[PDB]
Amino acid sequence: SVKISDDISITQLSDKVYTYVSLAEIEGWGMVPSNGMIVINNHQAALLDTPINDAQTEMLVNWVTDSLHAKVTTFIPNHWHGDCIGGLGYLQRKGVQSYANQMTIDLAKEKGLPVPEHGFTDSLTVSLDGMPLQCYYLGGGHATDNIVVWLPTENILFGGCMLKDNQATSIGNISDADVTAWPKTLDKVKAKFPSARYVVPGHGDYGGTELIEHTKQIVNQYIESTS
Ligand SMILES: CO[C@@H]1O[C@@H](C)Cc2oc3cc(O)c(O)c(C(=O)O)c3c(=O)c21
Ligand code: NA
Ligand SMILES: [Zn+2]
Ligand SMILES: [Zn+2]
Repeated sequence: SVKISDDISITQLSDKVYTYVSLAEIEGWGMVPSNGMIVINNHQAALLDTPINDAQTEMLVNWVTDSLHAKVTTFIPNHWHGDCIGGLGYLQRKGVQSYANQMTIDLAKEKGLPVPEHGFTDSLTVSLDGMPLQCYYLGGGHATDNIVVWLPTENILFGGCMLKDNQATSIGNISDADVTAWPKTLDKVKAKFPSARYVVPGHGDYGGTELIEHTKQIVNQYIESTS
């Protein structure tokens, strides 16, 4: 897992898909690592999630063009939080097409954060010059608006923060969470992607379909331990 900046790390999953980790500070959670994917095809790139701010995003945007040689033309945020659209204003200054759950659009609009330009309400298949990018909203989880991005041709699933990493014992940040739904939503994820080769969570190490089960448990536990 190479470093490309003092705060930005990259790992390669396939010839077309990459995952990055950007280290940032958050009042109340300290030094914390946020993930996002980068998908390439015929010199064009789609960016899923952006570091929490415009600076880290820009660095990341140039590394892509400089190292992978690709114009970043597409953006899809997991949900309305800082570690998903934190640098969208930058992307906008540079004419990037934005796509998102319609509820993510409404939430950013009323809190005066940059707004993506096209919402979907159930699913959106976005084409990066040929290669499909399937976005689905299967119910609330970590956040009411959270989606997952599926890659039919790489069997790679970007789960976002509704999925926790294998070493996580804590449910963590449930301030906008929809705990009532979270458990029904995870089942829908496992049922829809039995064959996923790679699964990337919003924070932490990636892996296989077992992060879905690991998370279903951390949550069920929380529903009981507090009930
Ligand atoms: C629990 O997992 C992670 O490990 C601990 C040590 C620190 C941490 O901080 C977070 C802070 C957030 O702003 C946030 O939105 C989440 C969140 O996704 O819930 C996380 C998160 O993931 C984790
Ligand atoms: Na990110
Ligand atoms: Zn979040
Ligand atoms: Zn998160």
